[PDB]
Amino acid sequence: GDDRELAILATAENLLEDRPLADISVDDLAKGAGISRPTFYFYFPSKEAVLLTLLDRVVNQADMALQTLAENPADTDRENMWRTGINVFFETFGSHKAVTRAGQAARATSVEVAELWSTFMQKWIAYTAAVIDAERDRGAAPRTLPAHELATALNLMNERTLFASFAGEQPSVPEARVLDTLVHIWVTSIYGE
Amino acid sequence: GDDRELAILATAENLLEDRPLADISVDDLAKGAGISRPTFYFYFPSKEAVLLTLLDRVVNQADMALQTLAENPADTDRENMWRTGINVFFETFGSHKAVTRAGQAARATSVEVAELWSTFMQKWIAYTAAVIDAERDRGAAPRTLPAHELATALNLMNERTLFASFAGEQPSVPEARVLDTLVHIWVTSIYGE
Ligand SMILES: CC1CCN(C(=O)NC2CCCCC2)CC1
Ligand SMILES: CC1CCN(C(=O)NC2CCCCC2)CC1
Repeated sequence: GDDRELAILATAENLLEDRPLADISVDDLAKGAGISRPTFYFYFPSKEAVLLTLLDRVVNQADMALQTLAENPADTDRENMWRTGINVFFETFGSHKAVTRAGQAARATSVEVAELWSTFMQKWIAYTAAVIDAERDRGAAPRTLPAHELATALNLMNERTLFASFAGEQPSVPEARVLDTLVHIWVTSIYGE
Repeated sequence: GDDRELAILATAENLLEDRPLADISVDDLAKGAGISRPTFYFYFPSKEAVLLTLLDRVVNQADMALQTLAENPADTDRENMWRTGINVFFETFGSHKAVTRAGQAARATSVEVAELWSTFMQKWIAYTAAVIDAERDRGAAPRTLPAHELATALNLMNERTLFASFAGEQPSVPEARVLDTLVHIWVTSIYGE
């Protein structure tokens, strides 16, 4: 049923680990999923549409994990507060590196993928800015830059730096160092004057 | 002569302001440059090769401007030191937004463009790290993160945030606010404990 759907998705995520979407075929996806090519087309219009769904699931998984954290304060200092939050993104995207990688590239060619990234980025930035503002209101953070602008740059840093690290780009921060690196820059830029 | 070359380059940069490289033709470039299509192919193997050269020129212009700054210290505090430096990139790339935009997209499809970006990014990060280290050695900056790792994240932030701003992506820092935004995060993360 939608078991077939789940299978198409699992096959695509598995195949994306080995090669880019350009070198994966609908025949490849159908085969791996144990269905014919016409049956594939019943569930998805295109292999592009498969990636879109995989990216949607990863993005929503991150978002739901962040919502959980936001509802349950971990009983910490400001550094571990931000760390735990950044770590949601580090772990979620880091657990799905092939979807992350293919979904990042697809931004250039797919308006739907571009808009999905854009929608969630705006949400995560707004949440970052709300937290910074609450930190300023409680007297914990100084009123320096506009919170939303600061939040924008810090989120864009995270996007670029996490994904470079996961892809092993040259240059990149080693994956085992990237959390500490980002948390330092967040805590210093948010609390520093 | 290489006047024709310069003309091909000017035409391409002009046309990239209006549409992506995919919708610009060799006939478009030849026409604008006042030459035939075979004459074009004498000077460049492909329209992809034209972009590569345009990107090479912009990247080297930034690099040369940074070398000039590095040879002549501006007589300032630490904040204006970093600002003047970031401003080299803000002004150089900001003066060539269409090449910036097309060259960023071309990373995904062109190994030569990927390697060009990568070579200069490594140079600029190494220079950033050298400056941070000299700041630490003089007792002006605390020994926090590994300088090279800090330098990596800050450069990757700048890349992503400048180029989002220039493209007017949603989300992005307004172009008129991006310099102040980046300088704050650099100065706080470099000098802060
Ligand atoms: C796809 C991006 C989205 C933003 N990212 C990220 O680490 N920011 C978090 C930090 C903790 C509070 C919410 C936002 C990087 C990955
Ligand atoms: C293409 C990138 C390269 C790096 N960028 C940049 O602003 N960094 C500068 C800051 C001043 C010292 C040298 C490095 C962003 C644009």
